[PDB]
Amino acid sequence: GPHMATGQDRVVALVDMDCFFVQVEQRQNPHLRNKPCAVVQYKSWKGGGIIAVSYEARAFGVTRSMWADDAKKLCPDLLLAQVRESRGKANLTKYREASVEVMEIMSRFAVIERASIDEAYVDLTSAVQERLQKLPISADLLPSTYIEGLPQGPTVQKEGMRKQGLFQWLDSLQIDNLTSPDLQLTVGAVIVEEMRAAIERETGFQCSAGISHNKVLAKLACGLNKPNRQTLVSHGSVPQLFSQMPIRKIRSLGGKLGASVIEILGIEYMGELTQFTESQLQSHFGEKNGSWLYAMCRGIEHDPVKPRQLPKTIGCSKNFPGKTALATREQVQWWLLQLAQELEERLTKDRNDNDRVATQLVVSIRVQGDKRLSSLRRCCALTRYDAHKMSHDAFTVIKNCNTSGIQTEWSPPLTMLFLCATKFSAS
DNA sequence: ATTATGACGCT
DNA sequence: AGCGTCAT
Ligand SMILES: Nc1ncnc2c1ncn2[C@H]1C[C@H](O)[C@@H](CO[P@](O)(=S)OP(=O)(O)OP(=O)(O)O)O1
Ligand SMILES: [Ca+2]
Repeated sequence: GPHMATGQDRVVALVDMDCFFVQVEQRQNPHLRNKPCAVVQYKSWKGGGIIAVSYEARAFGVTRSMWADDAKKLCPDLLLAQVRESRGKANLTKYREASVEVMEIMSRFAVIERASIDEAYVDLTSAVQERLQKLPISADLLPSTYIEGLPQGPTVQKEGMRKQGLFQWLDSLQIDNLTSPDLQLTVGAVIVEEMRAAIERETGFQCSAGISHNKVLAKLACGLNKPNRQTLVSHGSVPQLFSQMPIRKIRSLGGKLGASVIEILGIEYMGELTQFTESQLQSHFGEKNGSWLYAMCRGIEHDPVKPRQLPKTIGCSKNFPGKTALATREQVQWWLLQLAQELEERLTKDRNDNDRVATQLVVSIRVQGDKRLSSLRRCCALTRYDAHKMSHDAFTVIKNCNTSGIQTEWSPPLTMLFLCATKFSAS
């Protein structure tokens, strides 16, 4: 009771851009706005692989990982934008630069953790304290906010439902104590409305957001009312929310571990985890995972928002599927050079922008016949930002992977090359 | 023949 | 270090 931690100490938000590469292309090309459209990379094999889909196109069943030719079967009027090709490969610079636009705006409000190209966590605990001292919260301050779990108790069109939930929530708020976690989340949501308004004003991009007491709940919250809306998941909302929430929906449980939780414990939903002792969960899933699961199923998580706005690595990779697999030494060296020249370009820009230098080069390849995504990974020193040097260095660290007796040929053929700059130091 | 990324845990 | 897992 009196000593029972409730994980209500922080206000954390997760901001997730909607259909982000699509929005980047729609900003650039007005003709794509408010249309079923997708972003595709390459075009020769089956029309290209889809990596992003507008919500209009999702209504037809178009998804990521679909070939454009097949998506066209579902949606004949589907519009497509192609990822830039440079030096023979897809080049994601446009989307990395758009990401920086959003991340810099978010950083005006609080220190962010860059989670992916279009997602960032923010710890709003301090900003909420400040806003609290400056002030009753009007519904007008929360025009795109859902309160998860509401309305409840004794019209039915979506905006009506949203407002009815929001009204129940605000009506229940004890606003006179500056210590109420629910009030803190609410003020957090007011700030996120402001952040999201600024992102849209200043970039043209819309996004969704979750507000809760930790990163995992904020992330879960965010997805509950995509797109262009934000969702508040209170501590009190967790038992009902988790009672029907498949374990795989929770960040880090969407893979083998999550499947093992389901299989070993014979459960389906996050809420069912509460019936196990911490020691029981540790016994099955290890010390760290077990403690993490015990707290998480009660809505409690302690992973901090890390103050990191920049990626920790800068990498360049290309697959050579089917019989495009690299079988000659000339081929291997040409493509290592292409990758190295892109890497050099991005590295030089990074050093100018961000006052840092990578010190380690990681070289990864895949060989035809291997089932793993990476067959072999070797590091060497990265001492100069020089593409010819990096490509030569990469070749020497992998050249003995060639089982071919003659060194004019490469065997078994390479189906992936990967160069990654790591271990940055200030400069 | 999804591809091109990127963070973090394990030993 | 090199490899595996999990995620955009
Ligand atoms: N598997 C994969 N390969 C390549 N690029 C990807 C992949 N997944 C996502 N992305 C890119 C393209 C996306 O626009 C961008 C962000 O991914 P996410 O957030 S999973 O999806 P979005 O396109 O932003 O739609 P959504 O967030 O509104 O659901 O990363
Ligand atoms: Ca997104």
